[PDB]
Amino acid sequence: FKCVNSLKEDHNQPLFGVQFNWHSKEGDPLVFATVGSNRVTLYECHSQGEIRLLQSYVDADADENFYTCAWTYDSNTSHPLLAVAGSRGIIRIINPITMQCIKHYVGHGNAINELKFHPRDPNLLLSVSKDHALRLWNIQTDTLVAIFGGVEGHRDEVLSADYDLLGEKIMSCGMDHSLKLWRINSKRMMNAIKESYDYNPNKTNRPFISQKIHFPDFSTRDIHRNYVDCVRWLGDLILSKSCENAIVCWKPGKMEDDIDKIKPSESNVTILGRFDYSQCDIWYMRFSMDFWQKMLALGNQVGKLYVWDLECTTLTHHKCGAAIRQTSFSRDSSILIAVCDDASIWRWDR
Ligand SMILES: CS(=O)(=O)c1ccc(-c2cnc(NCc3cccc4c3CCO4)n3cnnc23)cc1
Repeated sequence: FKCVNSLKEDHNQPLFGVQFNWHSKEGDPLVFATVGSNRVTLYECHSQGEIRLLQSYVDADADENFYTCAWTYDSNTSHPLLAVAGSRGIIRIINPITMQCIKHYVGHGNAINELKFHPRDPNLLLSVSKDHALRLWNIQTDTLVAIFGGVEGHRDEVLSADYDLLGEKIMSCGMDHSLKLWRINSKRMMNAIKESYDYNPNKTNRPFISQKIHFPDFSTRDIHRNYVDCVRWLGDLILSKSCENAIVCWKPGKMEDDIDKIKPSESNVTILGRFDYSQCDIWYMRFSMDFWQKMLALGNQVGKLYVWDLECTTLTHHKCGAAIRQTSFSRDSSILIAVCDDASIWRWDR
């Protein structure tokens, strides 16, 4: 990778999220979203390293802080949609063409730390909150499918979550140091999803009744010793990090144990590998994989970008000194975008 461009956003506030749109066809505009302060900004990637500003959403609340964003598409028209959330704990669905707010979801009792769309169902949106729970929403019928948390759920703020390849299971992590598994391919969850598609408040006077899931399908506190702020599936394996200068590759149970055979009482974990680095000992720093899960990227607190080939390389620029909070690869992995604490955006091309 070579650094081809850089720009600064006028708000001069930290940028906490960056996401390229992976739902666009080949030869169509290369677009990414950045989130920081009360703003959501769209950019187009052109030839010769040109970054063109498309649109900006400025929230009506000046005190709102966006912490996360996720792309989806309307199942009926295949048109892109963008979900954003932060400190207010309100989910907002944006139309990227008009950059106007379509609908909004209220429910979480505190800030939203991450949003993730289901890999097979574009209508299924997952949120992770400071209130200690995870929520599953159906954005087509505007229903809360389930709440993941309670008695045997997270005991402190949830910082990250990820669906597996097919969206049969979720792995969540947080300030309680634990990594918790939640199966969504159970009869209870499959039926709750099916029923959320049959709901309409116009044909009934009774509300939709969400599943209150109190118990996870696996739980460990043996991987990290501080806040677990990023988690991602890599096949049946897990990649997770704390603020202890390492990304750990692990799996529940023993070496030969199948993930779908793991019982909720499983006391063992297997460490498979460790991705070691420096100067990334602060809270709230994400790692990211490309679409094909062939590349891994992580920014550090002094502006350096680490890139590993999963099949280390350091990327540095003398004008890049601020913490890189998140990174995003373009669908084809030809471009890598980095966002910083000083409101700066950095473009690296292969
Ligand atoms: C520069 S400063 O003023 O000291 C500062 C720094 C960080 C935050 C902050 C950021 N992000 C989140 N949540 C999303 C999140 C969660 C896990 C990993 C992760 C992210 C975003 C990147 O990596 N926050 C929740 N409460 N505070 C925050 C606020 C102020």
